[PDB]
Amino acid sequence: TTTQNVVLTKYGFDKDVTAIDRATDQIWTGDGAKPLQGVDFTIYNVTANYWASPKDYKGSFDSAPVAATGTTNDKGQLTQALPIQSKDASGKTRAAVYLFHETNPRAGYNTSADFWLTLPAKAAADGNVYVYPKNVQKTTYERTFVKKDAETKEVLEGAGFKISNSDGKFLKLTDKDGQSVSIGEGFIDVLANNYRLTWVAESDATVFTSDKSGKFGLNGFADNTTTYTAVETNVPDGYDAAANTDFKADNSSSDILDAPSGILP
Repeated sequence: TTTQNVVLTKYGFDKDVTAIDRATDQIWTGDGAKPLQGVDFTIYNVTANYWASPKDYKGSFDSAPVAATGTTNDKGQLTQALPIQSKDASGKTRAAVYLFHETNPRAGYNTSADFWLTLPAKAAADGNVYVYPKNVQKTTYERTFVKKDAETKEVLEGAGFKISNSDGKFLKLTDKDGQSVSIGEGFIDVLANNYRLTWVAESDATVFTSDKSGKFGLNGFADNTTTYTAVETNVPDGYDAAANTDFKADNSSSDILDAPSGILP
């Protein structure tokens, strides 16, 4: 009838740093790493799969009941009480086995490998069981643009843009769950906000808007080889639209000029 608290902590390290494994009885603060928030896990009860044939068990959670779901908090943690005993396929009580399956990694990180364990596990001094799945940071790319008045060369606020790809689809940012978000002016930190880049019809696209510094753009691009196009869709009054701007997510910044509209006598 008793349970054990499993505490899962998700730490991100620098791209060239591979953290050493920590046992379940070690409370580890992650020295040198950032706790990763918003990472989704499903915990499967694989007791029946495992006990069907222990020596053959290799992490299948096919037909396994969901024991729990969770999402890491600001400390990169989720905690779940799990029954230490559970039934096998025939209804016989066994030591429980649980499989942790990451379903939604944080933007900018690779997904971690499935892992499983039998309960009761060796617990720390506080009675909790600590697990630390490894999340390898991936390289992502960004792009910055600066809107300027072509005549004065001064930065220009409030020009709205959409971004399209070679398929003629347009960029829409969503939250980690695919839901719409309200995107403001300036450079959008997809990585810090755990957003997602999606490609949709033009009318559903996200509008990026130059801020007080003329800046807009975003990070979180998957590569630096794909060509996109920035298309000015909201031109400040008194200006002519810029020509479309082809670009790659190459971490650069570049200017986009708006020519003042001419007025003839």
